[PDB]
Amino acid sequence: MGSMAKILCVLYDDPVDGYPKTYARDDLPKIDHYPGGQTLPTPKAIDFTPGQLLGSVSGELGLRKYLEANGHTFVVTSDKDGPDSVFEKELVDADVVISQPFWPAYLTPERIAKAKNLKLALTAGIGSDHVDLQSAIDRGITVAEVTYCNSISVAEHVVMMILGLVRNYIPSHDWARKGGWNIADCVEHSYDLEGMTVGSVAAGRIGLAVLRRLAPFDVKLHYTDRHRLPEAVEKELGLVWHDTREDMYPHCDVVTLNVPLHPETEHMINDETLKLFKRGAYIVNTARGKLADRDAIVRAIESGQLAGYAGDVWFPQPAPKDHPWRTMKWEGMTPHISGTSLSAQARYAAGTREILECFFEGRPIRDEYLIVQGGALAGTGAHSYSKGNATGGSE
Amino acid sequence: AMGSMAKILCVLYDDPVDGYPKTYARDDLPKIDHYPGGQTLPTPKAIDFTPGQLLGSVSGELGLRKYLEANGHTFVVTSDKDGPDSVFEKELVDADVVISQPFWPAYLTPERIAKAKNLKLALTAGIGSDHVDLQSAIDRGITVAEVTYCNSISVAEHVVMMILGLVRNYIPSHDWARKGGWNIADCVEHSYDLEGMTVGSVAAGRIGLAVLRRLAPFDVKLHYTDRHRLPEAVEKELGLVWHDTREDMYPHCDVVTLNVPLHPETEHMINDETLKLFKRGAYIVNTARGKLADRDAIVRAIESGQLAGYAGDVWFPQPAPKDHPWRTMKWEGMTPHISGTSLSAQARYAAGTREILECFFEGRPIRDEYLIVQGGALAGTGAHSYSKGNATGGSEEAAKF
Ligand SMILES: NC(=O)c1ccc[n+]([C@@H]2O[C@H](COP(=O)([O-])OP(=O)(O)OC[C@H]3O[C@@H](n4cnc5c(N)ncnc54)[C@H](O)[C@@H]3O)[C@@H](O)[C@H]2O)c1
Ligand SMILES: NC(=O)c1ccc[n+]([C@@H]2O[C@H](COP(=O)([O-])OP(=O)(O)OC[C@H]3O[C@@H](n4cnc5c(N)ncnc54)[C@H](O)[C@@H]3O)[C@@H](O)[C@H]2O)c1
Repeated sequence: MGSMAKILCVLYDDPVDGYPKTYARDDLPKIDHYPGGQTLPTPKAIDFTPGQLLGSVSGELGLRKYLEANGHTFVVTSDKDGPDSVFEKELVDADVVISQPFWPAYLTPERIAKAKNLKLALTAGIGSDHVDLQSAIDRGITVAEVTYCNSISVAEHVVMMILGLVRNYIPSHDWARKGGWNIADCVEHSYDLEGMTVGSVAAGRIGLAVLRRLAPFDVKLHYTDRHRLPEAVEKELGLVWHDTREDMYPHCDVVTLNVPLHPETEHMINDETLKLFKRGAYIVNTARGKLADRDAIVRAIESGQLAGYAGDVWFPQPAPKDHPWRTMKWEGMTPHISGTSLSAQARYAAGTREILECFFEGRPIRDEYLIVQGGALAGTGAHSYSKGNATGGSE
Repeated sequence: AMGSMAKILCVLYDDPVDGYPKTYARDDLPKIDHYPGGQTLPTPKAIDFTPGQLLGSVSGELGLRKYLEANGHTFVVTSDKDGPDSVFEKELVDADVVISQPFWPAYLTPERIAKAKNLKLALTAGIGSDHVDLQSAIDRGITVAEVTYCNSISVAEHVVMMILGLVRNYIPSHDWARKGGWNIADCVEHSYDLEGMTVGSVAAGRIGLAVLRRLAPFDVKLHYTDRHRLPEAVEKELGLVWHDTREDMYPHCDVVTLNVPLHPETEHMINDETLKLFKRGAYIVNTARGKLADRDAIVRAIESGQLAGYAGDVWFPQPAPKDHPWRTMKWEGMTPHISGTSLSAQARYAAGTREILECFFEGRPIRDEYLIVQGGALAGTGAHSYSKGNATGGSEEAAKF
């Protein structure tokens, strides 16, 4: 084997107008730790300033100087799609691949077979479903992610989109923008959240933060999860437990999807399960696009079974220009941005460095960061995932 | 002058462009039993509508027609409200009762009030009476009433939604998705987490306190000011930081929310001079009244980067002219004035409007919490929350739309 590694890092493009020389504000708020006690990332040092854009090609997650100083090769590219890409060419001899879920470099079974030297697939972000976990397990490849880095960010985004759907924000803003007023056109589809029932599939780090933020809105809170929360937490929040997600759906005005993507959860929202939803239900999905059958959502919107769908995640990513969720009525869509706010980037850039430092010094990666290690699901992977391949259709 | 039958003049907004809906997205509304703090829900003798129907538009008539005509009253409903010859101003000369909503307000200026020979009651179906010249009402012995707390919770939700939308850069990001882009860096170059930020509210009244309660779990620092300080127990539970004046509060805040009524004390309180007090890249959410903010001062602060965003549903005048600068500015989260008129809110203020009318026509006193002006002075909620004066100056620009 060898002591020097090729690190291949896939990042999204700089803004169309160029890498920013200024930002809207002087500083970021200080965050001391995560809810529940997990500490913030602890790299030995960082080479960036918090609040800077780190996730684009010019930002490089602040890793270049550290990696090159240790004699490694560091390759950064945004060109990820196809057999022809810079990514797939560099992939053959890469020891480490880094990408973000917002601009994911899909490690399919085929691509992993081509990556002869691959020892570590690192997600700068949360969720590894763009990596085929079964292949990684079989190859002894480590899969790691920076757990909890943007969980709270996404929770804010969920509550924002819930309110946006129920109150009919996006169509109302269009009227204001176009020179209209059109009150009746706006509120013909507009309700208060107060008194509604909201269910969450998975109360994990995001799901629980969502339930906490919804509590003062005086809604009824329902959830299901692979792992039940402690009674103290359920009593505090007035949570109503359900054994299965299908038992939960008919109770809910709003359903929010907070669960990772793996064979148990893939296309869990489909023509059949949508029949369990109340007429005029809302779905917010900030977890993974492929949790929902794309055309089933569209059909449910057109038939009135759903009063709205919003989320920032699509499949595949980037979404094709003709992807149907872009144009459907009653949509609150954004590109996949919620986990990559400037506040979040500072955290996953630091965590990325921490994981790499541990990896190259032969120290153990934090168990909470692990998805796959030593030929098995480990750490957060053992807790939140199941073995299998979720990358089908990413081409 | 005195008789048992009244002419009620009711100004409502137009039906949807495609026509009045006979069906809705959902089967019924959530049950709401009372308001936080104990004020009971409206108590009309009966209601002639189903909760969830569109009541605030001209075909909806606030569900009042059958009740009014059965008692021999004349009920005129119109959306034509702006200008000297509008249906509204012609019918106004002999009206005993005027009803309008803040979303499509029939401005009762001194001039209009002077022309209204029979006007005994100015009824706001909704909250905030600043579209009525209160000094003229006071002088004429006209009663001014509104349906207090009817949509306060609806607006607080709208506020949190817009704070999150501004801070996280929702509107521009959605634009990229709709136009076929992806463009992550363009979205998030302006995108921050709310967590850890400082949020101040001007006024913790029914809306302000509901906003503070909804913001608490987002782990922000909460600041506020008001004419009346909250009880120590409430400050303690929410970790609120009190300021005596709104100008002492601004320099601390990443985000400022305006929850205060419009009257001479608050008019244009956000202007070039007070904006110098804000942190760079501050956000303002204003769901209270458009005229709280000098409109061009807001535009200048957005263009200079003093503000990183401005959002709200309220404009001055209303409807906003097509060339109103807040329509085209960057970093805005604007909607037309809809937050207090969701289908859930309409059910409550329609019932409240009916309750006030029934009281008025039976000679029973209107609930104190509903009163703004009664018997020649600020009374009830009016005494608590308003100051005397005339806020309707410049409202004639609405006729432009
Ligand atoms: N929109 C974004 O930018 C963004 C950022 C983070 C996560 N996401 C996604 O959201 C997911 C959740 O994030 P998280 O931080 O809360 O992770 P988490 O591991 O803390 O929470 C996941 C929860 O899902 C539960 N789970 C797994 N399989 C389940 C099943 N079959 N049925 C019910 N529950 C199941 C787990 O028990 C766990 O509680 C992530 O895996 C990631 O894919 C999106
Ligand atoms: N966008 C909408 O649809 C909508 C619906 C309701 C009201 N608004 C507006 O919001 C305002 C507030 O509504 P509310 O239900 O909270 O009413 P509220 O009367 O309960 O609260 C008003 C608060 O403002 C305070 N106040 C009055 N003058 C003040 C001053 N000079 N400085 C500081 N505080 C002052 C009062 O003490 C009171 O606490 C209304 O007057 C109305 O104009 C908007």
